[PDB]
Amino acid sequence: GPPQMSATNEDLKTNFHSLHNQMRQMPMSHFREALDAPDYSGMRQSGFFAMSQGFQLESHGGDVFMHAHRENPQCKGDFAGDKFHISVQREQVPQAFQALSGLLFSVDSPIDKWKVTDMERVDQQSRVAVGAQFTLYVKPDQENSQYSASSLHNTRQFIECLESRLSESGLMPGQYPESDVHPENWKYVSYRNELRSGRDGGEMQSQALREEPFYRLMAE
Repeated sequence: GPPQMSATNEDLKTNFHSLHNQMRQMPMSHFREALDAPDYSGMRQSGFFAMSQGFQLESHGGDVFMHAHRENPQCKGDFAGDKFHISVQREQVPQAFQALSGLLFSVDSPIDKWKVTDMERVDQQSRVAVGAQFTLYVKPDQENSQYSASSLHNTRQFIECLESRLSESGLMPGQYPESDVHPENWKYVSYRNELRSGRDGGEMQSQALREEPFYRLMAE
């Protein structure tokens, strides 16, 4: 049948014009970076359970990622499939983690949940090893699983801050995953929606992803 519908996405369609025009009127976001965050190797030692800046940390023998999620989420909506990846050069993941940890653990971050690949365990030729070493899960902020204009703006601003920190910290871009799409002005970040694309998809799903209302709000 057709692609999987979501109430979150239908609301974005209904309110598309209003949403992007409200966003354009908002001033820059202000993200206070976390000091005292774990480093990359330390986050590997989270094992069963560790904490930093109100994020629960996990890294144990089951899969090849290390995970962070807020004990108390700021976004109250249900996940609606929107996610970002961040791609850096394969050998630079620990340095990228150091450059991004201020933002990823920030009290002001709009991202409640994310993971980074464990480069000691991953298949070195994997799509999440040569790029997409960070995965960020976006959730609508409202309890009704709708995105507010404010939250959309903060998310877009956050992605632009991740890009700026990576660039000015001297990170080289990695290989973007074929599954995702990105605009010319994102050198590290890319996007897909879980409900309406696959991780094993490629160019055949590019146009559909570029048409996702959430993506258009982030990129157009």
